[PDB]
Amino acid sequence: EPEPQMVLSPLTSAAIFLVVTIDSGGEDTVRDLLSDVASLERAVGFRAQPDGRLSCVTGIGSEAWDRLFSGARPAGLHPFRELDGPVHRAVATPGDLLFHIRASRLDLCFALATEIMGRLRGAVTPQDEVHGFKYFDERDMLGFVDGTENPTGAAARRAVLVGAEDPAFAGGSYAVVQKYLHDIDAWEGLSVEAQERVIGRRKMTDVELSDDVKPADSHVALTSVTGPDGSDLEILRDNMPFGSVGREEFGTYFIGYARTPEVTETMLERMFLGTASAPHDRILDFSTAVTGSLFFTPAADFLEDL
Amino acid sequence: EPEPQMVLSPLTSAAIFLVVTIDSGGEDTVRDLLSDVASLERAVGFRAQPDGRLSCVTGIGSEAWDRLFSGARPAGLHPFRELDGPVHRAVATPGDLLFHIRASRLDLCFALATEIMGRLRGAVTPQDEVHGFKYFDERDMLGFVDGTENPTGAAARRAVLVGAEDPAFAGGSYAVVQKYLHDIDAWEGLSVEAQERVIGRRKMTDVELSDDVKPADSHVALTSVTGPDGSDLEILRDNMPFGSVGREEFGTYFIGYARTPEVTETMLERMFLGTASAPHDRILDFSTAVTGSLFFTPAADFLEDL
Amino acid sequence: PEPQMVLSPLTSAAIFLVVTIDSGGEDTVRDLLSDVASLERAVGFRAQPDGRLSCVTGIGSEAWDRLFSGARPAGLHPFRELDGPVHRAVATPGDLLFHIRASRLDLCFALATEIMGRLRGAVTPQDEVHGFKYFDERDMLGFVDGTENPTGAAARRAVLVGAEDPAFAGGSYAVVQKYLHDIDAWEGLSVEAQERVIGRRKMTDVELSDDVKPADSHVALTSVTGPDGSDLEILRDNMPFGSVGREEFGTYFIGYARTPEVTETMLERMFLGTASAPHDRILDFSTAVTGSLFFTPAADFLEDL
Amino acid sequence: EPEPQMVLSPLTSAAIFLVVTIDSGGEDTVRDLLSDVASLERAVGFRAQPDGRLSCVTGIGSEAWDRLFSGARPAGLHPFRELDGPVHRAVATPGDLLFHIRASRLDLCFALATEIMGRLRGAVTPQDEVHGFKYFDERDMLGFVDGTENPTGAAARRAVLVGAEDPAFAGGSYAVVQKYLHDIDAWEGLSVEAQERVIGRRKMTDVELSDDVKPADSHVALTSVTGPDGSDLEILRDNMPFGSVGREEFGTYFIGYARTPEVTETMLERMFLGTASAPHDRILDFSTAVTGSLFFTPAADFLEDL
Amino acid sequence: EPEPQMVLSPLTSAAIFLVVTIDSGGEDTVRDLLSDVASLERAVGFRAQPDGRLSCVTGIGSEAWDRLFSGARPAGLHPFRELDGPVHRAVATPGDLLFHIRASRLDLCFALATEIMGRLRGAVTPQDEVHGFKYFDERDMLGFVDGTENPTGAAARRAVLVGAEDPAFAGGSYAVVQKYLHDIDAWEGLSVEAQERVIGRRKMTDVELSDDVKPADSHVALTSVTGPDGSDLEILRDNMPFGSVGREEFGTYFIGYARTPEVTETMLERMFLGTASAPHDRILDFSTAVTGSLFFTPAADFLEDL
Amino acid sequence: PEPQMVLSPLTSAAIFLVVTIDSGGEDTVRDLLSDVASLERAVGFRAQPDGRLSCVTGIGSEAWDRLFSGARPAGLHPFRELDGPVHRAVATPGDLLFHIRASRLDLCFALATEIMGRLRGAVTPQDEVHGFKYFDERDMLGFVDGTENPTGAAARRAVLVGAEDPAFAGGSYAVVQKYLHDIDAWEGLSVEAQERVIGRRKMTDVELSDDVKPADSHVALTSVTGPDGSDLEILRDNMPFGSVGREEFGTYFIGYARTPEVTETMLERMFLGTASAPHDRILDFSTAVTGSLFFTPAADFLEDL
Ligand code: HEM
Ligand code: HEM
Ligand code: HEM
Ligand code: HEM
Repeated sequence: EPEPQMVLSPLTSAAIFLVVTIDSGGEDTVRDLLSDVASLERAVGFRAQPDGRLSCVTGIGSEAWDRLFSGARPAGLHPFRELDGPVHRAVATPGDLLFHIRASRLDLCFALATEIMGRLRGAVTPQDEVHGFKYFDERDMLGFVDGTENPTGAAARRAVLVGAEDPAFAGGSYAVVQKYLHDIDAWEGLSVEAQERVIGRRKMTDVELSDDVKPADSHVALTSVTGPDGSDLEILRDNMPFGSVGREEFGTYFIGYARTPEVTETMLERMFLGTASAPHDRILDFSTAVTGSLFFTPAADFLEDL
Repeated sequence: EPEPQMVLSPLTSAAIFLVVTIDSGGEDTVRDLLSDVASLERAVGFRAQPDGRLSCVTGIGSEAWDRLFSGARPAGLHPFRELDGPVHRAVATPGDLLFHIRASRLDLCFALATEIMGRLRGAVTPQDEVHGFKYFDERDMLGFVDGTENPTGAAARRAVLVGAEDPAFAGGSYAVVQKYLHDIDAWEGLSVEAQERVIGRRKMTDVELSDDVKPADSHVALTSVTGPDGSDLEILRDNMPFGSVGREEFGTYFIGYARTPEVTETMLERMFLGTASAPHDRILDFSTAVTGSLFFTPAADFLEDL
Repeated sequence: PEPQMVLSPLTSAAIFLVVTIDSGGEDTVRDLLSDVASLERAVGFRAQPDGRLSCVTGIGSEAWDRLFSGARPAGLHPFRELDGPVHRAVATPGDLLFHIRASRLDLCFALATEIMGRLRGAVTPQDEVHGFKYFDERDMLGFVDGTENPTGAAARRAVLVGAEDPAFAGGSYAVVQKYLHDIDAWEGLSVEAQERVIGRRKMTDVELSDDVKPADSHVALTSVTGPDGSDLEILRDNMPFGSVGREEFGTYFIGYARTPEVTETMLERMFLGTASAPHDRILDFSTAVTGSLFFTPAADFLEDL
Repeated sequence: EPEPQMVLSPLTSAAIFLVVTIDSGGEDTVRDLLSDVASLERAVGFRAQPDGRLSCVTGIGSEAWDRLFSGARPAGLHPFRELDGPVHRAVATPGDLLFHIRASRLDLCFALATEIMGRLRGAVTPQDEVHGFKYFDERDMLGFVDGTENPTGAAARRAVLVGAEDPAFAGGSYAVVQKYLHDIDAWEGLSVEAQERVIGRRKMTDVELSDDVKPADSHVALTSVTGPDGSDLEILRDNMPFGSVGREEFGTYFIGYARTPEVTETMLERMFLGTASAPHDRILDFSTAVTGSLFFTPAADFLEDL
Repeated sequence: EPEPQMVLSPLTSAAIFLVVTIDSGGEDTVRDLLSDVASLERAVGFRAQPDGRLSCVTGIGSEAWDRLFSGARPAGLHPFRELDGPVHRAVATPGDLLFHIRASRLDLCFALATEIMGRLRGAVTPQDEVHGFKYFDERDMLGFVDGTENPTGAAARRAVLVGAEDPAFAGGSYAVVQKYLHDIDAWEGLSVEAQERVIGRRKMTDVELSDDVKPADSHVALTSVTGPDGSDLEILRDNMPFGSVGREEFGTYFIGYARTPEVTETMLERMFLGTASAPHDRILDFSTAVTGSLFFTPAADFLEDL
Repeated sequence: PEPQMVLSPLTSAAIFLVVTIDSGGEDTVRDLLSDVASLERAVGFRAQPDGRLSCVTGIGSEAWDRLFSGARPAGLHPFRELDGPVHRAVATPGDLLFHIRASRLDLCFALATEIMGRLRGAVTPQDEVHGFKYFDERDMLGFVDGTENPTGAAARRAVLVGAEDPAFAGGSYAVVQKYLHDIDAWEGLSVEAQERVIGRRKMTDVELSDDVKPADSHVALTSVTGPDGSDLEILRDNMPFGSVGREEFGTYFIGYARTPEVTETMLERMFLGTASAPHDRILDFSTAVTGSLFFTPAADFLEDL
């Protein structure tokens, strides 16, 4: 039975997202770090038990996989595809390795990130680093509760973990990341009621708008997709706020896990390219994506054994 | 396995119990809310991750079931059976829907109860509303630790959840509720030692009395029942204190979950009607039941699917 | 002169008990008053350090005359009914107030049980409210409630009797009103409309600009300057309460001040209005169902009965 | 169907370790106690839900097994084997019953130990009693983080619980205990760098030394044992610090659980008897074992059915 | 303005009490350590801000005072006075220095005690070391809440601190310590009602018994003392439970602070020698004193100015 | 005179914001200064009782003259650059300092958002640092940091302006410097060598004895006596910060004192050395990249604008 990485674990109060590219000739140094990353997580994490809640999920991109490994490859692993809508675009930016580090305190995340980057220095080039923080009662920088409809329990396992469809990679998952910056000045000019129509839920109480008032181009309408079984396709989102007040940077770091990239991609196509009933997701009128990458997060034992 | 509601979840520090009857003509409104209640739970509950521990268990009575649904019925669902003992009576009182709401804080329970009732206004009449609170080290209003011998783990699952005996309803449970008021002035007139003999356990330390000293009419003796096989029949109790000091109202809200009502009903018969060895449970000389209702709590997917 | 715990902060749980003293019950009450500090310690010590149990005991004007034979606090009088053109602040019976707070309801309940156990047969209960914290210090209107309370030395100056009434130094005056809200009407307003009623932004609790704040907003009417241009302050320990089945959504108002004049001036502005404002808009969504005034003596006064 | 005792549970901030021998004629008293131990744990532990985390693991030694039970014995149950190295000795000391009591607070541990010993008064003689406490960020008295490489999850179940190889005792485990006292004066005369070389991990950060700096006589190198197939053999350690400053007693109470004693014994052999490259584990130059006992901890249901 | 040591601080969940005698020739080493104890406390304590709550109060006995210092001595500093009652005795045992160490966690107490004793090795001989722990809801080993009637605020300052009656030593205090062991077997043979009559308060609820039913040989009656001017004489008690279950040692470590030893001695005389209406305190029928020492705890600046 | 929260303890989160005031920005700034206590309460009240939000506002020497007429604080001047033979304490621009602390970053960030929202178009940001607690009060060098800060009466005497400048009593002076560390070089030292640089034991935080403590150790050089025979003390609220990808491992130094002369004396000793030490060894591993000096007025001074 393969052991997944901590892709099912809940939101925490602190996170570091690190994305790097592998320099020419850095492959061996990377493979050696990948075999040790669980050890490094325990080394730091055990110090803060029982309430540290440190974890690290490590992901590998498509191009990187092809450089690192001469054997089998996950069936759905491909580069993130840029989506160039009429107005808004989902950019594809470089990234070979993802480290999604979470804990109840930033120090633990920073200590682990330090140890990882110490072992990769000279073999990789940093592309992005974000230090995320919880904002009040699980809110995002738009002021809405963010994560409510994430799946839990068995539904989450079914939605997130690779299974018998790709048995060599059972227990893995697919992560899509996008860094979004928000136009807070424009957003704060809307009434609360107008903001609710953009999102599709009530702002203070987090209750969904009824079907007969929710606009077709609201975020919740466009990211609600019925599957063949009539169910509703699900992903697990671990989005975190970030920002810098002096630079007027108010951000949402989007990370979504799914058993196949097709689910996440379908949602992105609906948001950016629109539907018959909606030109594009109105959240994008206040949000700009500035990164976009796709990674496979293998089973823990995959990493330990290479 | 089907996904149960949160019937196996532990005691919390705050609860709201709401029992309502469905008005004539209110059935469609109720069905629509039933299909939404999990959504509403997540709407409020996600705000307080990770410590809020909000849950809501929804139950449906026997008469209401036939008004709401055609076709299949759970095998054990029937109206609560009034027990008229020589001295003490377990009354049957009206109740179509139960909402058992728990959290670590009363605000979450109140917020959810507000949303539920807002969606039911004009379609239901409230019958009972109790706001329960933890009392010191898991004590009840009689001053005894209350919940000790609840089953845990796999034993709890076997005792509480419908299984292969009624497969279309697997993952459901049966809840019996009774609101009890205590005669605290008479109770406080007993010595500690006399109270221990009523209950069957030591007051301060919660250790069970030895079998040579435990009276036949003690509460623990009468609610310990073996199956024909010789296993204990267990139920899961989530009893909470409640009260009002000005009205001299000191209560225990009894709620017990079981895989079939027959177990809870056997215990109630022993308590109210007695055995050859005991006329009745001595706890009832200090405890008056003022409500009594029976509900089936379906698996979560039953409610989601309408 | 050691005060009662009138300066202490909001807690997550509270019980408010108001009783009247039955004829013949005076001696029982005096014995309880002398023991209430003892009872508080008896329960509270169990939950060190984080129980934060306290009890503030208040005595009304009528009761004072029945219990005590000496001087009266200078500002003590029965709550004055205010009959506005539209809204009324009712005066309701109440001789003794127990304002019980802790971080957990069980401590409040255990202490109230002990107090009422000593008083049974001597007092009649008039009101009992079990208050609870609602999210991030919100009230049932969905606004943060308590923000502009004074702190530190400013609170002491605003709340405690001093040299103006030296026999009663260290006391305070408490005004209580139980309010029920019409939540259906309130939820019919847009958020921005609700902000104009209160005078602060709903989600972030930032005060509206002086040039945008309506004259009949709550914050505008309860902001009062004394003749010297200094702000008149009170200390509020309001708690939410309610019952969903009865559609009871409430604010239990309690405010402490050094003299009732300050609290009364605010009530007059709210219910009777000014030249600018007919009445406080908050009252279009809030009905007062009780109204009582109490003096909360220094702790030593009760101990020396 | 076999329910383990709580041998897989995590470290806690408080523990009591109690070892007793059974007096001639005390066998019936002990059997009666063993059948009630779970009941005593619930009696005390329920008082401190949800954060008390009280558990008790009960172990039975080789000689005691034969005096208490007739029938099958566990395959691996024998007396602790003394190891007489050239310099350092692993002593064998008496012990029939082990009670490993853990909680987040010492009071809960002490209250349960009181109830257990109250029932055993007259039937047993105490041999050892240690009250353990968490020291900073999971450090031992040598100043190093202690516990880091314990297995978790499925790997822990595989390393610790008896299975198909001894099916009558499935769900049990073997515990080895050793009380160590440290020579802190000698230890504190080593540089940090020298201490790191004794242990094989960085002191402050708990990061493992790489294979090339890691001495072959370091504690980590000697307790790293690979089985026939190239796989690590693992144990689960719940060691706790203890001490008395006035008597200069600074100790580590060692307790290690494993599915077979052979794993734990091999590690001990490497420590005390050494390898081709290492005469003995350098940790023992600063640590003296003053007790040594081996116990079988049965499945919970085994104890209940007495 | 003399700054006192932390003698007015509240009870904590953990404590270490250390009593040592000063070896002949150890005086200079002890003086140096006295001058550094505040420094050492800061060094350990700062690591656990804001919740560590570490403090250390240092006391010096009468005989030691005269070995360490020259000049004027505190007015009430004498050796503990043995009380030989008809039935029970308050023994006097050796002790030159007291370290009363408190914190919210034992590790902090132990770390500080290690540092202190490290500086004193070879200059002192340990006499007593007790590790105290909070027991449920501020209970003692007799099962009663213990500390309720301690003075607070200005009343505590007035009861505890030396003032103008001995102005050279203003800001100091006197500490009496006695280690008590209890006869729990005898105690548990009493009914709860009989135990209440021994103490003078209700067991479970901690409410004081009425004047009419409170016995005259009850503990609370005998330790309630008024002076000639009608004022209540008070002390501040920081008692902690301690024990060892195997040795059947169930203890109260008594420590009481007062501005003159005469108050504490008057209570001890009433307890051990009795009054007109009571032969002795009934609590002593279940409690034996095994140590007895008196210390002066100087103002902080006195120590620093060494 | 009520001080700002300059005596308050370290917290787990902090934001340090330094801005300069643009052409014509003075009126906007003055209006925000008069409101900053109000904004602090607006946000902070939401997180009672655990949030521990505070904001200390400082004003630089040049900005003082732009914003206010009348008296200046006696000790206010531009930060003095120190060009040592090897190491330099640089001066960089800064008109306003906001030192924001809480138990959680969200509270800091919310307050900083509201402040900057009011200052948009009036100020240019110079520096923004988000500090976090690192294990048991450690800095990025791995040492416990803050141990010897004064407390209680000693801290009030060391930090608050008094009768020496009575118009400004209750104020203080803050020096800030952002330091970046050469962690690769530092980690090249043994623990024992690092202890000799700092002057305390690394794991246990106990001070080295006078026998063993080097004269160019940090603790030696920053222990300064005044003629009074008195230790000169400052109150430090430094916080770690950093970025792993940029190899940025920092200490944000902020030190409060009743006069800048104390802090400047320690800076001189560190950067320029003494008869017995060329410079503080900590500077061989630490580079200052900002330096600014501010006066933090009493709270009532800001309120009164
Ligand atoms: C329906 C009952 C009430 C509700 C729901 C309510 C709610 C609020 C809210 C949300 C605020 C703004 C935040 C704050 O500073 O606390 C506020 C402010 C205030 N309220 Fe009320 N309040 C009520 C009744 C009263 C009454 C009866 C009085 C006085 C007799 C009063 C006096 C104040 C004062 C003095 C302020 C602070 C104004 C300032 O200086 O900005 N309130 N109240
Ligand atoms: C003086 C008594 C002991 C002390 C202070 C001690 C301390 C430590 C420390 C600090 C570590 C490194 C961190 C960790 O993974 O836990 C360690 C690892 C370990 N210890 Fe010990 N230990 C002691 C006795 C023992 C004994 C008696 C055994 C086995 C019989 C044992 C088995 C192990 C094992 C299996 C590991 C993990 C090694 C690895 O795979 O990396 N220890 N111990
Ligand atoms: C033998 C072990 C002792 C135990 C277990 C014990 C226990 C208690 C208990 C349960 C109380 C009532 C609650 C409270 O107010 O703290 C109490 C009160 C008190 N005890 Fe003791 N005590 C002991 C020894 C002493 C000694 C030796 C002294 C004095 C020399 C003392 C002085 C007091 C005082 C002054 C009170 C408060 C009485 C009042 O004013 O109500 N106790 N103690
Ligand atoms: C460069 C980054 C700095 C770091 C990492 C650092 C670190 C430390 C450390 C670890 C201590 C010992 C523990 C303590 O008492 O806090 C210390 C003490 C001290 N530091 Fe620094 N420090 C820095 C810069 C400064 C600066 C710039 C000043 C003054 C202008 C200063 C003044 C002090 C003082 C006054 C003490 C206390 C010395 C004593 O009385 O024992 N520090 N610092």
